[PDB]
Amino acid sequence: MELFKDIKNLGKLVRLERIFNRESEKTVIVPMDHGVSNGPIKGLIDIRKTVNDVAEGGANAVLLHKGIVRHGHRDVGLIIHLSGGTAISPNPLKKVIVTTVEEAIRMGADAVSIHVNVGSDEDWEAYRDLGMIAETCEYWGMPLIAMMYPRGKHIQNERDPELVAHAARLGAELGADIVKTSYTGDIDSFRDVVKGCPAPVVVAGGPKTNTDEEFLQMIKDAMEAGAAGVAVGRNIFQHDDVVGITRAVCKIVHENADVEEALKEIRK
Amino acid sequence: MELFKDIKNLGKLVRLERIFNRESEKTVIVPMDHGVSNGPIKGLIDIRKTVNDVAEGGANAVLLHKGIVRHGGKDVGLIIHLSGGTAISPNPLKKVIVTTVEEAIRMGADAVSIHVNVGSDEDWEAYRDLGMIAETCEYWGMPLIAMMYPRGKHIQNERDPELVAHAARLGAELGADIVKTSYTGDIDSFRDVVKGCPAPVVVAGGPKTNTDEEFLQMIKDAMEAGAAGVAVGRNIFQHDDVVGITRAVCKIVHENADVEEALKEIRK
Amino acid sequence: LFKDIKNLGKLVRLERIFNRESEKTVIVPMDHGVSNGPIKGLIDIRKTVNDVAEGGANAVLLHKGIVRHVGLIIHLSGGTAISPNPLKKVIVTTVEEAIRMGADAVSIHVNVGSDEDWEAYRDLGMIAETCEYWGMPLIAMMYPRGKHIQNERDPELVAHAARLGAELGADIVKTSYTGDIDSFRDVVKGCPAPVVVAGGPKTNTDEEFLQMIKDAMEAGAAGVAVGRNIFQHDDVVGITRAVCKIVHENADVEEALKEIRK
Amino acid sequence: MELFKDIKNLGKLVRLERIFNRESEKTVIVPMDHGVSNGPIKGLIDIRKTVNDVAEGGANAVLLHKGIVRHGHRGYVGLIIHLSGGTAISPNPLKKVIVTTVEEAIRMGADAVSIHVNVGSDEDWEAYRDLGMIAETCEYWGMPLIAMMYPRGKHIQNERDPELVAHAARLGAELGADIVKTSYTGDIDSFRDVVKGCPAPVVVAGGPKTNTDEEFLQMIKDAMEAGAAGVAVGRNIFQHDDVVGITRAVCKIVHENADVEEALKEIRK
Amino acid sequence: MELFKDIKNLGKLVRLERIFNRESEKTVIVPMDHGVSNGPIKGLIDIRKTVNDVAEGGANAVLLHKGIVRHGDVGLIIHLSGGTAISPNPLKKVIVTTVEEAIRMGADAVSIHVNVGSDEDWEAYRDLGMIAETCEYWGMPLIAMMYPRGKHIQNERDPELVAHAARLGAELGADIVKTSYTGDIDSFRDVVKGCPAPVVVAGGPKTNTDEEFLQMIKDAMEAGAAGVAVGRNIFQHDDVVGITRAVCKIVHENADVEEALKEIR
Amino acid sequence: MELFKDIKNLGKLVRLERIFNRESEKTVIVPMDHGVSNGPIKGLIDIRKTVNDVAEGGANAVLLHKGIVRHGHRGYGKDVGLIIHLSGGTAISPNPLKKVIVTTVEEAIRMGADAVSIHVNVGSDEDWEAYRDLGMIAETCEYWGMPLIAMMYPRGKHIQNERDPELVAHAARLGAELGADIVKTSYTGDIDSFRDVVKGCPAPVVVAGGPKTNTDEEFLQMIKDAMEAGAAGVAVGRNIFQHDDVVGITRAVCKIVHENADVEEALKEIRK
Amino acid sequence: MELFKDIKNLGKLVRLERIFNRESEKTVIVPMDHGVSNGPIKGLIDIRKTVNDVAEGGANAVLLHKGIVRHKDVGLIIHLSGGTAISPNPLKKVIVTTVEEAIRMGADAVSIHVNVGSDEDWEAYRDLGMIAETCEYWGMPLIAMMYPRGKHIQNERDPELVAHAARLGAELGADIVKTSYTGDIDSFRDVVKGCPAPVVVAGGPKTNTDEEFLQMIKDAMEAGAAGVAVGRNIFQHDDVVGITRAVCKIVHENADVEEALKEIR
Repeated sequence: MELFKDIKNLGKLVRLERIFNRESEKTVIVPMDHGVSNGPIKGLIDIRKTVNDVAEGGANAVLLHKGIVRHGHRDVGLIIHLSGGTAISPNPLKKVIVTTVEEAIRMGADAVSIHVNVGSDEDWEAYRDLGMIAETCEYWGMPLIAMMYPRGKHIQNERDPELVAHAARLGAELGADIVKTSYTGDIDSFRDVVKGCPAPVVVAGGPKTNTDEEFLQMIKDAMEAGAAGVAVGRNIFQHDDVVGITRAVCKIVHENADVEEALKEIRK
Repeated sequence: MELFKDIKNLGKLVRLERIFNRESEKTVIVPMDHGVSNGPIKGLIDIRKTVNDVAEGGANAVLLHKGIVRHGGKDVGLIIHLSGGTAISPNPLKKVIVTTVEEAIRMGADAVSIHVNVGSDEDWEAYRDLGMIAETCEYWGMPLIAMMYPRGKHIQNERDPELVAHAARLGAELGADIVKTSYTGDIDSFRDVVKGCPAPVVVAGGPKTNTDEEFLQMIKDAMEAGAAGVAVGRNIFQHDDVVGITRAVCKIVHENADVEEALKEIRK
Repeated sequence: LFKDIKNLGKLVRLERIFNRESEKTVIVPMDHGVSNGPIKGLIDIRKTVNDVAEGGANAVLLHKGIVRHVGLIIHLSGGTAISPNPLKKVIVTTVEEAIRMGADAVSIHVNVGSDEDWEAYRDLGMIAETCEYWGMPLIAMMYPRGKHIQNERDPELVAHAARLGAELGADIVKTSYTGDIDSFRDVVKGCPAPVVVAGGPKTNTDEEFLQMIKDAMEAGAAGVAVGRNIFQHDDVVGITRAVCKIVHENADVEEALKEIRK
Repeated sequence: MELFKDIKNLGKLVRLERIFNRESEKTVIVPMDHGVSNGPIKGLIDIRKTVNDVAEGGANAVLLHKGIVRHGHRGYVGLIIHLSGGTAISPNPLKKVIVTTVEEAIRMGADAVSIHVNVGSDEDWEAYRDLGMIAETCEYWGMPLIAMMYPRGKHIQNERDPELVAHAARLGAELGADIVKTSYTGDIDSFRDVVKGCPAPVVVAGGPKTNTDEEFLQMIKDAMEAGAAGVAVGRNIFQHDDVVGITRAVCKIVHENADVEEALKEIRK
Repeated sequence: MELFKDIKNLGKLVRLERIFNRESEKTVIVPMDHGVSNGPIKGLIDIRKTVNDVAEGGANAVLLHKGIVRHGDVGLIIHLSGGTAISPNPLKKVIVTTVEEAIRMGADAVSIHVNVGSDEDWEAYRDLGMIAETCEYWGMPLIAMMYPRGKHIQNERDPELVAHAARLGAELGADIVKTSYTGDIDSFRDVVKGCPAPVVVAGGPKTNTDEEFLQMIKDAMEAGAAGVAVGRNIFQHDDVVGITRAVCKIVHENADVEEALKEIR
Repeated sequence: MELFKDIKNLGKLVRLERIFNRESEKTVIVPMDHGVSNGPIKGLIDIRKTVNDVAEGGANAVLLHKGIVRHGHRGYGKDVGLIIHLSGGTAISPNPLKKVIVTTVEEAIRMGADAVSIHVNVGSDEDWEAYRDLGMIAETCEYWGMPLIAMMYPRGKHIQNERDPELVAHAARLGAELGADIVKTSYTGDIDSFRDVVKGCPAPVVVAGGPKTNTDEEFLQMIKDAMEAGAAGVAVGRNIFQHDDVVGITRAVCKIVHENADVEEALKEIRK
Repeated sequence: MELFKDIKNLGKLVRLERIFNRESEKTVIVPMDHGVSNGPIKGLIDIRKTVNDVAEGGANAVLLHKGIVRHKDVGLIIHLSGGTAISPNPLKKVIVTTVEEAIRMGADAVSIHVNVGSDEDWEAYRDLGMIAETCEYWGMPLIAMMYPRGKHIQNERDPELVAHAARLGAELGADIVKTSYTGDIDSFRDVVKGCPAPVVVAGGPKTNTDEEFLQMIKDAMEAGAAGVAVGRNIFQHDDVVGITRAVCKIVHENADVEEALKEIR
């Protein structure tokens, strides 16, 4: 598997092959950690069902907080989130480490993820968390997915091409094996994010779009820009046909299908 | 016991059984930690007596700070509180960890509890405490009860359906085995709190009500909304008939009795 | 008195600072040096400790540095009047250090209501656990002091402070007398741990001071922990004997005032 | 419980109440750790059932190795986890090594732990140290410690010999065991010496399956008379044709001071 | 997974799902740790190839020492025990690899070898007990290979000693138990029934005919075995991949020796 | 090795030889950690190539963050020493001058690095926290025999001229007092003032390159002068990896640093 | 470097690059740890000089005990094992230096000595396995010197025994194995093929003629050796620089014994 030809860590390779597709060397991750920051939103109320439908649709892995896993009436990959913060907090952009890598390992997870809002108050504390966690991940052979987003007092456009690219880069620099970040709006600027970041980049889905057209076109665009896959939550689990929209996404990501052939998977 | 047929932790499994009624699979917990935050209030002055009356009334467990345990029917389950903060502090909503899980274990406790005011200043620090403590509890097989409340400079209705459901979800997401929280005011909204939280939810009693009618009706409804039990303090230990009011509560919680019958247990 | 205490080491050590047939204690705190500098009576500490011991005090309370030069209680808290935040207290000595010095107990100071006082709440709770493990008696000096507390002797704020200390694990609580026997009796009844009263600033007459001790004992105090009123008095030995008369022998003020010579 | 009127350890107190009967202040423990040392013997093949019947009969606690607890939890008695291991097929069958930690027992929700020391066996001093050290970690965690002390080894011809049995019991108390398990010495007087010479409550072992219920129950009755704080019998209970019944018989004698004749009636033969 | 519905441990459950067949709830493990104790024997010289053929044949997992893994889809079990035939005490086993090392390598389980009856075997009793605890903590499945061997044992397949050896392993914390077949369906059924943990049979030395070997597995399965852990009889065969398919037919599909031999190419 | 003749640390000695030229006893280090603080800037997009060209040009060592190393083409090309950076901070942070430790010395060691580096902005907010980091890391470096390069710069709300002689000299001295083996800092603008920085600092001083200069003349002359002031070498990034001819400009730098060549001879190494 | 393509450890890779010739992917190591086991023997009295001559001759690395490092560039390998000829058990080896100590000294690799077949040799098995893990963590290359030596081994050069010992080292985590030449190209080729780790040959006692020694090295390279680790035959020679150059000719340049001989003055 060429993608991580450079990775010199047996452990990481083994677990990585459980979240990435062998043929395409791309990944479809369904993040479902919104519960912590936004409460029980649409699609994440009956988590057991969502995980099932998404798995059924062909997702390679789900990303959850440890508490949801332990209550799990569990065949896909499991990524455990280590960051926490909420929208009701005096500082909604603050993220602290709420779970350890070791805890994720003893639960059988295949990878862990951390969220860093670059530009938020005292964001340097999160820089250190990422750097340290990257080292403990390296030691345990645990793949690390760093969700890097430009966010704070002075950032008007958390999707700005320069900022998003700087943030993804930062993530690769501090040891992240994979980086999650926002699509910048156009194939060219996002291709810069991809080229400026030594680690594979995976795109976030963002808020639920008005039409499947919009959402699927963005995936196709991101893949074209060089994305190693996708990590979308809301646009999948808040969709009326979760299994269908998931298949659509897989068509685009693993089979290079176009939006038209992709839309045929959605139940009308 | 169906309630926890999802727990893959023998230790927590054995301890939860000491604070949950076998046949009803519900619990009546009497929190008596108010001393730390409010001083020696009514009913918590002669703690030894209160614990006795409450045990006599049929409570499944009492919740105390380590200092009160040392000093003072048959037996009742013991839950040791780990959080501390006071009303006289410059920041009365601040909670710090004052007791360790290990201390609670070597004291023979059956569970531990933490208090998190979601929305309070630097509340993210408490997010981390919960997450970490959840892990040490998982390791020791110690049941963890997380008291989640939406309280802060920008929350005017601490009982707001949305905020409570979010607060309760956080608790479950980060590792609590059980969550005690405020009743939202009506059966429908509270049923949303229960359904949005993967962990069993237990309701708080709130300030002493004017009539037994009010109090018992609210416990009855919470049970109807899907609560796994109750964790009331003031409404029980500040009542004229502690043993009696406790029996009333047990009638409603363990026997599904209606307020009518439940009230007969109170001597006037 | 300590019938509920299930710790062999705390019992053995608590017997060195408590009168056996009276079950009360007279502690002479001499840690003022850290917070106020070399004040009257604490300049020749060696002498003060001697006179106080001579007068019958059960124990002296000092910072490790002074000892390193009756029962011994080592203070773990530090803060000064010249600090930008004079009410701030940080842990400056460990329980282990006190143990290897042969101390019989340790003490911590918590200003409930001071800035970031929650940090001290945690210190007390943690130290209580390490004290429990080592069998080291813990005396928690609880005072409601802060930017919004106009009266630090307020009955209910003081009864809250004492209770807080017991809830978090102190074996003995030091605190201010509330001004009258009834309100202080509430502090005593609301606190599961034995309460000991502080002496406060030097009073104008021995009458005032000894009478307050008497009222506190009457309110249910387990003893006294006075510093300035003893080591700043003109007859250290004598005033200490007076205090012991009241605390250990239930003597009255008029019979106690008689111990003060010169 | 005037039995532990001196245990100055809240944790040990709370946990001891889950294995001793409050009314009688005595205990009926059913050890089922024989699997490790003797293999799957009669009565310990379907452990889940045995634990159930014994619980049904009124036993206060079962004693098992960690590996079996991870199965035998019906959820439908106090749990004591054994920390010692050794086997009959080992070159030194009297050797015992620590195979489980106190911490492991705690995170499993156990109410107590037990250690086995063959006083007089080869390198038995190593076990002396294990007991002494484990006693301290038990003291710290508030975990009750049951020490099974038996005089066994090359120079010990009679293992139920009163002077040695009592020396062993004294050994476990001196080093910190909360409770002592040992063999009955054969007569009420000599065993009363074991009890009086040991500061810790003593509980008697059942020994090999007896030929008649008469023999066994009488032995229990005598031991109680000598001052035993209860009983810890395995084979004589789980290898019986009516586990539930024989267990009730034992409880009658231990918790209700019943006599053998009254107790035998409980055996649904 | 009906086989471990009692294992109140998430990590073990997740990792065991990578060693056992969901449909049959049985396992075919190919141990290849012989190198340490016997040197580079037949079939274990070109280990890379053997692992491939065995994987190709349908084996659920391979069992190796850490060094072999690091020098170059099935499950991976890392052996923690070491000892050699050239040692003054060939039955001695010491722990040569840690559970943590196995975890950071991505292994799905670890295994330990205990010769019950060997000199100072009690030291290995302790190793098993301790390692079981560290495995419980990490959610790492533990396979304990229990064999009765030592000075007072000549029949290392006696139904008594084997059943005890297996029981011992389960009592002390292992999640699965590897052991020798006792020679007949009835005695082995006693080993299975006396051991709370799933038992898996060892293959023993290379048999003269495929008939002998495959019949041995068909019997063990009949006795109640949860699967098989055979090395020599598979990697020392002339058709590694075919004999492996034969084994899988018997273990996962309950096929008979007749319809099984038709796999060995 | 004469300049490190006062280092009673075998490991440090062994490791410093893999970053310094035996004969000139000077060093040419190419820092490439800009990615963390400024994002993927010119020349640091295809890092694998840059490391190669710089190695080809004769650089003694490259300085990178742990993440960039792992993603490497660590193959044949011409072995060069590896220095791993331990400090992190970004231009998009509310406090762009803040630096926190993002990598440990132990991690650098198990990666085979020959040295580690830390960045301290003396004068920045809560800079005392970084003082402590330097002091502590110096001790762990001393224990592991890992050479420590401290990049000391005067930057803050009250420093308008970060090349100020008295300030640079203070910052460089600071690094040496707290245990750094080598100190990286800005050139002060003239040979005399910089010679004061060098003389006031017990540790060998290496100069930073600063932003890309308009002409090769400016840059190379600056280096030539710093060497004259007593610098132990150079640690330039942008002026090398952002130059059209990397391999060439690097050779130019080596000519000046290792061979005492003059600016005019040096320029002869830069392609058309 | 082709030799270590399956080695997923950045640190080891880098440190091995310093003890191996990049073009020949072979190594010439000069062990000089004899002092501990045999005292100050010929050639190891003025160690400073020997290290210099050997470095001068082109050796890739020297292997020493920490005490000697303390009191042309060349890689440094620090020995971790100790035992002496005057000890009641001369074959006993205990760990006398830690991997961490070697790292803080700037070493490029560490080595351990295991006499397979010696009394309580299983204790050394464990040392190797444990040290292998700490080496893996620190990115420190580990060279395991595996030799068949005990009261039941008469020919410590026996093909079966040596291949077994070398395979033992690889299995437990050694990166490179040092062992005795078995006497002929075919049997030694079996040692090389049976061991997943690169094998390097020991020089043995000083030979009577340079012919004997150089021919031995030549056959070993032909058998597939990854290099040589000879001490006595180099530092006890009359022309150290010369004999070392001879060895390098054969190992790095595939030169024949006739041509190699030249370098000797």
